[PDB]
Amino acid sequence: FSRLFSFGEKEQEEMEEKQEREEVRHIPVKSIIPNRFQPRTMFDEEKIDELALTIRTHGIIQPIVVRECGNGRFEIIAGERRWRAVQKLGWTEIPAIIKNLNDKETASVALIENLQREELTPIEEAMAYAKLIELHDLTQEALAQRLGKGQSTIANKLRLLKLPQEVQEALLQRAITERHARALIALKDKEKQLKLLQEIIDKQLNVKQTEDRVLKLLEAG
Repeated sequence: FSRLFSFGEKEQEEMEEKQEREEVRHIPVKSIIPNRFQPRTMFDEEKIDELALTIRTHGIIQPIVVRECGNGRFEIIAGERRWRAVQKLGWTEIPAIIKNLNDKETASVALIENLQREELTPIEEAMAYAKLIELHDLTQEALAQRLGKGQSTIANKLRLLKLPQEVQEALLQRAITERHARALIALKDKEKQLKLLQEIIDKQLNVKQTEDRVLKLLEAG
């Protein structure tokens, strides 16, 4: 499990400061494919360009991590930004380290990398945490520790899955903030959550106003 959290540039740099650099291969750029288990990533082109400028001066401080796939192709485990950066530089080859990961591990890394890079919307974060917990028979604490997060960051997200559909839909549609949905969790009752949801959208209530209305509803006998 733990090694699936360790393939990104920062963590590879940290391990390499304690030991011999892994063997590097120079793989074809044309033969690289992004992780087939994560959706198409829409990067900030601005940040890919910053990264390309850094590499064109200072080299590629870490090789990407790939597994072998298909006929002589390489699937990214870590390094999609670097791969994108060296295309801007016109490279035909990129330094890489090859790891044998099975599909379940490659799928796990897809979720983990998406969590670490702070990509995901709240419900996406929730679904990713839920799946890593189910796949690996994990504690919320055990997962939070491995992600370098507080147990509450996980729980706040996992609880959004226990909310009713209408509230989840409102959060996904950005009709309410997460902190709105969070406060509605305290009501622990679908009917009250739905009535107060309609109020939030109709009167365009903020977080303070919603939290107050949740306390006043829970203060009732």
